[PDB]
Amino acid sequence: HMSLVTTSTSDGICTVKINRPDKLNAMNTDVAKELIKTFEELNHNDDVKVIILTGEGEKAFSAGADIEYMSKISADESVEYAKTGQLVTATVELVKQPTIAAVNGFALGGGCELAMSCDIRIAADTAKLGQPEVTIGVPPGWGGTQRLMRIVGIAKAKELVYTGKMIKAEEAKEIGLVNHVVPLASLQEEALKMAQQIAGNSTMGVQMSKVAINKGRNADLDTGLGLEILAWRNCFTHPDRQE
Amino acid sequence: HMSLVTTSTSDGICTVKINRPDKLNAMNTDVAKELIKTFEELNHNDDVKVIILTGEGEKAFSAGADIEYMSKISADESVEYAKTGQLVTATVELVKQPTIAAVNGFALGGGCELAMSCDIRIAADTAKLGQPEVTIGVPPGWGGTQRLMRIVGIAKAKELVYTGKMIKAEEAKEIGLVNHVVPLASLQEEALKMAQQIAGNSTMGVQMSKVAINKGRNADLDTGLGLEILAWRNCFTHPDRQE
Amino acid sequence: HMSLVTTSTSDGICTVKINRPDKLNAMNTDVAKELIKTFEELNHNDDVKVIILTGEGEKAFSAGADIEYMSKISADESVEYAKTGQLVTATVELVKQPTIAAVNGFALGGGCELAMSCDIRIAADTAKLGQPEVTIGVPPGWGGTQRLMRIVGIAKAKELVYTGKMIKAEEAKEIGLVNHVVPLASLQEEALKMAQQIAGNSTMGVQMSKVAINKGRNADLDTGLGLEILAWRNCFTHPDRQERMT
Repeated sequence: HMSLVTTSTSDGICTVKINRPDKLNAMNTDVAKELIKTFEELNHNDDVKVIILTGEGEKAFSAGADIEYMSKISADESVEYAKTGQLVTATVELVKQPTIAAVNGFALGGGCELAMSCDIRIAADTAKLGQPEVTIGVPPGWGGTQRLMRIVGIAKAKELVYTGKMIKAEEAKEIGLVNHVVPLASLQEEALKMAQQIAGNSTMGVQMSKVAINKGRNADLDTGLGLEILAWRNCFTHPDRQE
Repeated sequence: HMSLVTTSTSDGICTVKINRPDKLNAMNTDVAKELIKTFEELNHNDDVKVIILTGEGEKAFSAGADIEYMSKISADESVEYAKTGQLVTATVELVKQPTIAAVNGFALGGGCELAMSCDIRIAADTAKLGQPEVTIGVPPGWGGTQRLMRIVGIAKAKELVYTGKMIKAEEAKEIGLVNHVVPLASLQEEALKMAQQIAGNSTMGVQMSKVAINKGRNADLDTGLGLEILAWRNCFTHPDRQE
Repeated sequence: HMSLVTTSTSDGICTVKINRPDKLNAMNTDVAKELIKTFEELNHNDDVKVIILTGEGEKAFSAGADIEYMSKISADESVEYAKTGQLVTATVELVKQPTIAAVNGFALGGGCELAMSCDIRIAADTAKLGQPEVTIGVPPGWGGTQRLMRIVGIAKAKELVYTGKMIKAEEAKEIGLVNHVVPLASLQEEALKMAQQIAGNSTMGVQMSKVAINKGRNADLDTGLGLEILAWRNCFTHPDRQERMT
């Protein structure tokens, strides 16, 4: 259902690949439940420095809009349907090590919506991003009603959700949907390139900033400063700074 | 000072025009209270499903910045002038149906503040968006110091208001003040074409998204995730989910 | 360790110049306290209208990330350094007068946080805008974590903080954390030209926009309209409402 490998200098980089290329890397309850335990529910081990995640099959990231169609059931279970979706993204969002997202082609419905849970998005030149959902009859509910608001601003947020169309990776880069663009033949080398750069830094300095940056976004500027200092001193209790 | 037309497919486009081609469709007390009558005090007819708006004459969308000032008396009377403008912008922002700001040229001051209340804004190559205000001697009162900050971000509203310049179309899309700078003239030919795509999808997938997106524009992410679930579940108890 | 040099049309334009070229205008506690105890007087001097803060010549703003690095106290006075660091970056932001940073070259570390605290920041293509804090263990303590996020976006704020790379300031214009671009002869012309573009407007209009922009961003829109209307009114009891609408 999935695959993962760990490899770097001193074994500090690991990748997670969604293994369903026969079904356009679609995500269901079975796959989404395994990804929750893959990241170990907000705390990984000691070995890894920074994680990478992407889709296997070279075609799409997770095109859960053309093949993923099963909701003909009672609306009561939609609460649990749109709660394991939030569970995986939040686990992706607040996992202890940073993750660099690597969009490989199409990402629609929830696959793109899962991509918004990460830190850095390295894009393939053949990507086709969007939030279709609405054309079926249901809005996004896997977390995306407040991600596009937080990444690309609100001006571009109300566009891709109301329409459900698709825009090019270049346009996605223009609005900030994907941070950087690399060619499709230079993805599984440049995705690590950022990670092979990210790993040779302080082991605690990176993840301490993650807490100080993923907790002040909900609060204001003033309260975040008090939150910021608690993580600033948390570094000074660890000898990575001293050497 | 208004007109209603519905010439379109799906019988649901209700673009609103300001019938003052002799004063650049400026804004005052007279027109402002009539906009509520058009938008029917946070309600609208069922037949209309999506909406756009523009300025009549293809010369100015709304130029209520410097040609139509009337505040030189009773600083205690200029609390209703802002509150009326607050009411008109809040009404247009949270309409039942989505909007498209089709700027046909000028949009400044209280006029651009009307364009800034839209969700999707498609611009014109001859646009002259800007917030002089401070040159007049006023700090923007109809959401100019809030709407502009939450749209183009915090770093590009501190120059538009401090200097009070008229930026052109090319530097308006450059930051996110307007989603698209598509033709000034095909704004009618393309926004209805854009709208017919918006209305080509399920309606409850559109307006229930508007409730979730608009409310969570300043709340925390987890609470915003609380907002979406009910709206997500609202789209599960309607005939617009199965068929 | 600095100079005022204030001139304009009916002189009201301030260009405060940090003076320490020997160590690339290093950002230590003395200069982290020198700028507070003059901008307060600048906060208390109503004649001056526009403020500019920068270096003095042609090299760089401030390299307080890898030049001066004093981290040895037993974690107890590091909180004071954070409290001192936060305070120095909270007075420039909330000073009475508009701040045009007009960054000049290397802004990494203390200079970068200080630059982003300003309202309007010009940036070069030769200028360096990046945070190398993480590579030496510490996060950006003076507000790097939550000032980078709000300005450009959380998606791009993490990348510069995590990698700790020195992106060329030309990318920063496309990135979005800086304002304008023009070739390197004279920052003293265009930065101070736009200062006249500010000095030529109402003195209290920007401030009632400044103390309404800096507050309504945090809370929800309905609360933000509070300061929004309580600041629009204040520019009306003042005579400047009835002298420029003529």
